[PDB]
Amino acid sequence: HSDLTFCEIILMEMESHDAAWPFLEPVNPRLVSGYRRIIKNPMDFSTMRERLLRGGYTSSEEFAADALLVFDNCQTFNEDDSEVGKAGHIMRRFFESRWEEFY
Ligand SMILES: Cc1cc2c(cc1S(=O)(=O)NCc1ccc(F)cc1)n(C)c(=O)n2C
Repeated sequence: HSDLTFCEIILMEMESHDAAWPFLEPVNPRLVSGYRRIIKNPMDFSTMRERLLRGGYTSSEEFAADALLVFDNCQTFNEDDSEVGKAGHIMRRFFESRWEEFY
């Protein structure tokens, strides 16, 4: 039980982070040219939240795979010095940081 509890804590702290604005909702491919073609498996914090409330995470590690997917997609699509990229680096470092001081 404590596994998914810590997932709730981490996901809530990510949802409310100052750098979280790019990842709160699915990327709108109609508005981001090329995103559909470049990113095979989109992921975002609201999709993770919907899946977590609905109970659809078996382990803490599937959760961590979805978070890492958020940041891998970010680095794949955005230059490291773009605004979304800078936000994504702050969020990724925050996630690995929080994740490790649990497990
Ligand atoms: C919020 C956001 C998150 C992103 C993103 C772009 C944006 S956004 O700020 O540009 N929103 C789309 C948009 C809005 C108005 C426009 F006129 C044009 C585009 N990318 C390229 C990503 O990988 N993530 C996660």
